[PDB]
Amino acid sequence: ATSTTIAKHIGNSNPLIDHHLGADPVALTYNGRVYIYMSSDDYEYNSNGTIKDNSFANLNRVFVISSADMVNWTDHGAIPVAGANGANGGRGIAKWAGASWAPSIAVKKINGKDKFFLYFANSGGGIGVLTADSPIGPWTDPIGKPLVTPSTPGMSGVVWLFDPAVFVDDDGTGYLYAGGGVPGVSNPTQGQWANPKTARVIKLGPDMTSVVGSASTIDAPFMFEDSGLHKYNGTYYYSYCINFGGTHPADKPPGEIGYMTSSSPMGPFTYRGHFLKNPGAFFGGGGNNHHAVFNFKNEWYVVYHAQTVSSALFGAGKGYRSPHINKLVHNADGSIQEVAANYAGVTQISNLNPYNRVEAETFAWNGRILTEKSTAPGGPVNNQHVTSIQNGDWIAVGNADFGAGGARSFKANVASTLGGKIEVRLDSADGKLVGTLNVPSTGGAQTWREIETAVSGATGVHKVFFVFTGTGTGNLFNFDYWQFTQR
Ligand SMILES: O[C@@H]1[C@@H](O)[C@H](O[C@@H]2CO[C@@H](O[C@@H]3CO[C@@H](O)[C@H](O)[C@H]3O)[C@H](O)[C@H]2O)OC[C@H]1O
Ligand SMILES: [Ca+2]
Ligand code: NA
Ligand code: NA
Repeated sequence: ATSTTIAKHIGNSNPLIDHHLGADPVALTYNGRVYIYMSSDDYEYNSNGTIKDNSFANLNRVFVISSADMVNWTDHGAIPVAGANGANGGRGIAKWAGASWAPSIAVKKINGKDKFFLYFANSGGGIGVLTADSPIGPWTDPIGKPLVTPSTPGMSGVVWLFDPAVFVDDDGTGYLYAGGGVPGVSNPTQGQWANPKTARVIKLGPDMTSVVGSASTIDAPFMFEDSGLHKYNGTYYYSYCINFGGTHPADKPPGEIGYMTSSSPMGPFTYRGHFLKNPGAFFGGGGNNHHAVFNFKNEWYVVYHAQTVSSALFGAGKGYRSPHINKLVHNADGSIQEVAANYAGVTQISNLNPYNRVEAETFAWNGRILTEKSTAPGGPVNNQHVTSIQNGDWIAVGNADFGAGGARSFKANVASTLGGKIEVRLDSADGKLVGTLNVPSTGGAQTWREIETAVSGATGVHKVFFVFTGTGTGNLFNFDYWQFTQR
């Protein structure tokens, strides 16, 4: 193992991923997994190949990763949401949309079946929705135009009609929160900074792809963007990013996550405080806050973004954002403690079972690979593979539990022009070697075989490292999934 981690270091849980970016995260919790959906931040370049600042040019997909344990993330690739103009090479789903910013996600049981709803902003003018029968697609545009526009009743007044947050209440009623911006164009007055009156909530129809009635204004003091809604102990918590302009009182600090409570989903809301500092307070930082509060496996968390990967690569964030999660604590009085955002992140919640098929693109740490959509036969929806594998690269999973009996063999599904090796190591990238898998030439990068090799000494709970070696100077092979067999 020679390659180093970019930003998510072995033993740490933030950023969630560092083999690519992901901005504006939101969480769905569903049947033992947490799914994180993100705007498609993607490095932009000058014509001479040098990196430039993020201009949001490429925000036309939604990236999706998921975990059962907070440490190992399955990369589910990208949903080609935007279909207008050039976007997504004709494969875009929402043909009316040139952009798909800042996703929101909901599940609702309809006609005895779980149905999933992905919301997004077509830049600053309109919210769209796609539907699917699984949290990872495939996705359908059931409307063919925006769900919400400035003409939706109650939506006039909104400066930036974006950053949707959709919540399905306990009674099954869906609600959409959206909006932000500050009125007064180039020079808002002090009062316009303090009360933009640009946040909205509107009830959704039963189908989750329509609205009922008109939108209500939520008077979020110093509103900026990044609506969020969670419900704790019967109270609805509307959270949002506080703006950066005007003078601010001590209790509404610029760029921080403010929150309000109500006994009803549409209000009236009352400001209660703030619980997440600007990312640059912790990682410095740079730039805008975006967040979502969620409960997964019976603990409260917040997912948010920071410029921690681009920072480590370039020596500046440059507007490129990565997801992080930390714990969130409600007090006895219903108030929320300041979130202690950091790199350590959340300690692994459960062990990984190495005797099922595990996607190669399910990993906790890597140095340094990419994931992309795979040509491998079979596999889960939107199956990906690990690629850009060179000599000395590796990926690793957290706490695989081999059990006291331990493993007998190791299978890997691979595609290779010239061949190479996968070393299986415990605990560290130079750790106990339990097996070495020889990847043959298979026919090339799109031709697949499952290879088996012997394993010995794999028992108990260990980080497992897959270390890639070979004589080539570029990509050695593509790696789709693996599985151990029990002794
Ligand atoms: O002070 C800085 C802030 O301005 C910054 O917030 C960003 C402001 O621009 C927003 O992008 C607009 C979204 O709406 C579209 O219609 C417009 O075309 C966009 O320009 C963006 O949402 C914010 O993140 O954050 C960093 C602060 O220091
Ligand atoms: Ca795969
Ligand atoms: Na969001
Ligand atoms: Na690599």
